[PDB]
Amino acid sequence: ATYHLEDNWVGSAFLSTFTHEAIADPTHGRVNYVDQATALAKNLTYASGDTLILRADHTTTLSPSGPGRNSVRIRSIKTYTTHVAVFDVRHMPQGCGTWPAAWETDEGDWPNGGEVDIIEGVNDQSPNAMTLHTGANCAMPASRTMTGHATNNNCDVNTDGNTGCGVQAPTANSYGPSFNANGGGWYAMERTNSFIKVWFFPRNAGNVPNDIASGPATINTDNWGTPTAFFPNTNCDIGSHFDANNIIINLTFCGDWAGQASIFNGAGCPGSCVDYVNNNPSAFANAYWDIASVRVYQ
Ligand SMILES: *[C@@H]1O[C@H](CO)[C@@H](O[C@@H]2O[C@H](CO)[C@@H](O[C@@H]3O[C@H](CO[C@H]4O[C@H](CO[C@H]5O[C@H](CO)[C@@H](O)[C@H](O)[C@@H]5O[C@H]5O[C@H](CO)[C@@H](O)[C@H](O)[C@@H]5O)[C@@H](O)[C@H](O[C@H]5O[C@H](CO)[C@@H](O)[C@H](O)[C@@H]5O)[C@@H]4O)[C@@H](O)[C@H](O)[C@@H]3O)[C@H](O)[C@H]2NC(C)=O)[C@H](O)[C@H]1NC(C)=O
Repeated sequence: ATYHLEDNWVGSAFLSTFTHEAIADPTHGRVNYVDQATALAKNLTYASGDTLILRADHTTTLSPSGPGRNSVRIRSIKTYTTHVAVFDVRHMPQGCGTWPAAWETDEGDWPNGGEVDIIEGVNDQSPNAMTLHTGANCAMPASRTMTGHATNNNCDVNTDGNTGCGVQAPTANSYGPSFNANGGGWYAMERTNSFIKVWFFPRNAGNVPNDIASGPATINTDNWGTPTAFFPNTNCDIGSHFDANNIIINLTFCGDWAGQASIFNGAGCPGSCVDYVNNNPSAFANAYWDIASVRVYQ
């Protein structure tokens, strides 16, 4: 479980090693995903020094008949199979209606190339969820060694209500306003032929592996303790359900998950998600990622 540095992305490096996906939102959110040039001009992406900011427009009041709220979805140019990805995240988007994610997939053959969601949630609702979405014949055992709590254990999007097989992180500060109040933290995901693991370490953790915290060129996941989420191959050939995946980091609003009235209102968010997103630009001033680095090891 020893790996060596493959990519080191800090600040302006993201502008040449990722693209912006100016696409209709696959999750049907109240979002307008802008291109890279537009993002940089409007300061929705800011990539300089040791900082990457990816943010929502927090100034425009939207025409209800016009496009959704400007935001960004960035995708690594490179693809990865067996690897470790480490995200040093100072801030993640918050606010009613927000649906941020840091994840990997192969968009071109989804879901057959797999999807792993590393950071994901909606409407400020902690804790973080870590989830696989696959094609047929991929499930997880009811009990396996991890610190998080399994929810759905069938990863097949065709037969699991499109939920994937998920794990909830054990602490509130894994996600949302709680995470942001704490200065964020580190997410690491190891993928091999035999498993996927995710670890979360809060910013203030006394037990964060130096491997993760300082980003040296050599790491050893054997020394990282029990993962937060564990997806073993007991009932899923992991390698046959995943192919070469890009890393994606995005922020959408409302849409198929966050926008459901019961879910949005259940989070303490008033009224209509789309109406809220249209008419409360200032409420998205804290709907930003602040990323110190993303590093991949192979
Ligand atoms: C487009 O959008 C961008 C992004 O939002 C806008 O940029 C912001 O612009 C505003 C206004 O100009 C800036 O506000 C100013 O900030 C000044 C201070 O900046 C310096 O410190 C910042 C905080 O750094 C600490 O915290 C971070 C973690 O969050 C640590 O990494 C860092 O080490 C610092 O830690 C110290 O403090 C903490 C406690 O707070 C301790 O625990 C630690 O031990 C340390 O003691 C920091 O964010 C700034 O970094 C920026 O600049 C440096 C180069 O100078 C660069 O390397 C970084 O990558 C980053 O770009 C900086 O070090 C302050 O003096 C002033 O009053 C005002 O508040 C704001 O900093 C900008 N944010 C950025 C750049 O991320 C931009 O304006 C907009 N463009 C437009 C309008 O055209």
